[PDB]
Amino acid sequence: ATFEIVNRCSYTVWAAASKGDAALDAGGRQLNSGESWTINVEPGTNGGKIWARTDCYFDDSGSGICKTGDCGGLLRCKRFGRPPTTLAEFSLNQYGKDYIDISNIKGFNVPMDFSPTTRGCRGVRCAADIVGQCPAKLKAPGGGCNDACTVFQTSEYCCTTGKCGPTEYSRFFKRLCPDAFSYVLDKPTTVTCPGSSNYRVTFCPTA
Repeated sequence: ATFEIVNRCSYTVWAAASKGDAALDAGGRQLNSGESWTINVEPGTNGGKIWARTDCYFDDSGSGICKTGDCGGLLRCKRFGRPPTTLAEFSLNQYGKDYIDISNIKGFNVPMDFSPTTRGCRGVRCAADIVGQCPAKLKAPGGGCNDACTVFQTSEYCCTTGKCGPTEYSRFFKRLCPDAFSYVLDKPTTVTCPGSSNYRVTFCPTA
């Protein structure tokens, strides 16, 4: 599958692509404003994620640090990033279908559109100014808007025992972005696409 990753933001981002135990393609790339990065994602990739990282720096060896989404201090991400991270999530060629979503479960840093570039399913978007409206407790000092599980680390917010429900924090994310997951047990907003679709992830999509 082809994924085009496009930075329309005014700021540089450092894009990242991983399936949790390995990079997808080169794993990461600096994208100045307006730049794009086209990657190949193998068919059958399950549990893949693409995200933006903000305000990073790296040395010539590719080691450094990002204020949002850092992935073990690497330019070329192997592993998932530190919240807050708006997440494009995908599992491909799963019994004939691809499954895509945007999630705010790990917070929000950069507005995002995640759409097919082939036919036959919708895209989804979370492009409201979540950072600017972020409630105080959720603001991340390094920038962005943390999810409540990261901040409070109890099942009320993390949904690890019992049956969590919405909170005033999850409801905030859901109000601003109805089409993205706001907590683990949110009503799903996953889209089923034809197997072997191609996609575009756009940071700061055009309104």
